[PDB]
Amino acid sequence: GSSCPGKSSWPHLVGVGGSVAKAIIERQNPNVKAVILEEGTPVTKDFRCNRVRIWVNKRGLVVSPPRIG
Repeated sequence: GSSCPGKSSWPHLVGVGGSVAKAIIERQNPNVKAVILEEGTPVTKDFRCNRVRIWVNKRGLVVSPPRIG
């Protein structure tokens, strides 16, 4: 698939706290939810362009994938 409606990719919210990153996904794409799980959280396999799955790396940072799937 290509880029769905709404922000298709974020800048660099990594290290900005899952909170700030989440606010960006909402203010960047009101049609996508901002999720925040630790890199490894057993979640579903299919990704939705309406859900920016942000994750946090044990390194103590927020790895927010600046690209929706």
